[PDB]
Amino acid sequence: STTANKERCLEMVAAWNRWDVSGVVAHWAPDVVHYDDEDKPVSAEEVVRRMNSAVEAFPDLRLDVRSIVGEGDRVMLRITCSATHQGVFMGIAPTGRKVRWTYLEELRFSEAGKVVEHWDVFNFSPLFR
Amino acid sequence: STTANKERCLEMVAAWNRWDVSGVVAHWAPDVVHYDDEDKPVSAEEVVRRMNSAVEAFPDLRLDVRSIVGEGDRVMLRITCSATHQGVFMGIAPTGRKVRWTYLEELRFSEAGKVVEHWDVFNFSPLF
Ligand SMILES: COC(=O)[C@@H]1c2cc3c(c(O)c2[C@@H](O[C@@H]2O[C@@H](C)[C@H](O)[C@@](C)(O)[C@H]2OC)C[C@]1(C)O)C(=O)c1c(O)ccc(O)c1C3=O
Repeated sequence: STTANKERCLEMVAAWNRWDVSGVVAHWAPDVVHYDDEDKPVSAEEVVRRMNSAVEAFPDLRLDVRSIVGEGDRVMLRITCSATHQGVFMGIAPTGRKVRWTYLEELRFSEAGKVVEHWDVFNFSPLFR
Repeated sequence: STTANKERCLEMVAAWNRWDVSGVVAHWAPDVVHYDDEDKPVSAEEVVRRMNSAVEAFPDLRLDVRSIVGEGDRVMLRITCSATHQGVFMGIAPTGRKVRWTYLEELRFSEAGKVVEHWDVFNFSPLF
């Protein structure tokens, strides 16, 4: 089941790598809660919007899972994303340049294998250095 | 093995929470490698310098472990740090304000229970 949860996460990475946000969302429970950097909930709709913007802005993006660990109902992954910055993202004008950042994704799964809680830690300084 | 590794991580957290860098370093293997944000190794000496700078900078810091997961020889923690900016930091002079940041800490352990590889992801955005 931790094994099953890890596979689901890899499925979500694969969905990202073919630029299919809908493929990521499909793993969400209907009552999923996403948390921002201050630990405030963010609506699933705003989450989908940020994700859609990333795929538009970083249309060649590639995610490499550097590490993944599962225990109980939890999975954590450290991921590196590489892309070229082609579109506007979170107000930042494209530079046309290669960018690369590393982050954590933490996912909590229900007994049925759907994502019920979701956290991230991003170091986005390559975008605003 | 995962249980013992997680317990070691929490001892390292408790060392930080009493502002004792030595207590953290005590868990390292003799040939530990620490990777920076660009995955470049950082020398022991420089890592310890950064750790000391942080305690000088934020001498009232508190680490709150939000989540900890172990499997095999690795452990990941999602940690929230709260402090007051009382010392110079990464060149920024003190402001005296309450600050807060979140980070991932990932540690890989030897069979003997020492840290052999270590990564972080810091979100310093709130702090900046
Ligand atoms: C490829 O993009 C990213 O690098 C970001 C990112 C990545 C993921 C997920 C993300 O939401 C995001 C994104 O993160 C959101 O948008 C950023 C602007 C916010 O600062 C954010 C980090 O708080 C987050 O908003 C909820 C952005 C980016 C660049 O697309 C994600 O939700 C996710 C998931 O729900 C389940 C499995 C996953 O592997 C992910 C993600 O990898």
